[PDB]
Amino acid sequence: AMAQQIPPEVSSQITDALTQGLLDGNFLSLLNAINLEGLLNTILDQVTGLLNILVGPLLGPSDAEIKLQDTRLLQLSLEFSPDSKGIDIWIPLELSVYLKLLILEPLTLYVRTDIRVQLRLESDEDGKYRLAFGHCSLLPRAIELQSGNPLSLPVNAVLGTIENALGNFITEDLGAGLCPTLNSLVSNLDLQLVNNLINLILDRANVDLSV
Repeated sequence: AMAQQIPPEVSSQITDALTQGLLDGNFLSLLNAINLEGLLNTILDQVTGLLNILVGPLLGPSDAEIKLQDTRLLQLSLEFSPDSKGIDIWIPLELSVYLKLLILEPLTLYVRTDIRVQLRLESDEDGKYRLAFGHCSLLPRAIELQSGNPLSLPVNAVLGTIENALGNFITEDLGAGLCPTLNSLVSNLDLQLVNNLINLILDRANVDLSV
């Protein structure tokens, strides 16, 4: 957002309400319930045929499990969509994922993703303007290693793979389990907030557009 930015006042109440929906609802609970098998399975798929299984004498049993550890949510934000006639709602999350290997040291990963859903501008039955939920992509901004020694075999296969997998799981998996919830909260918040975004977009369009 280099052309125009959102007023902290208006953004503060949409983030309030949007986060409130996260709080009041069960946003983090979705994650906790999210099919983590995909990650686990993905990570196992990648880590095998990569390091110790690919170039490693005496292959071991590829047993493992995956767990969510520390799921939390930060303070939301909004931006104007890149001329797409809408606004980007950024829901930032801070999750921590724990993978459990049989005999290998279990590592913990930290992921900080900033969801980006777009509320477009459209006109409803009364010819009035409303917020049109058009886009809901989760954007994995951060994936940091919580535990794991780099002073060993090439990141123990548990780095690039983790980010590969997590960067997928946010967008693919989380944007699957969390998308309906977001399209609920944004569609359940304040009408004033709705209009505040609308009037904003119309303003950033051209004050009101065709006055």
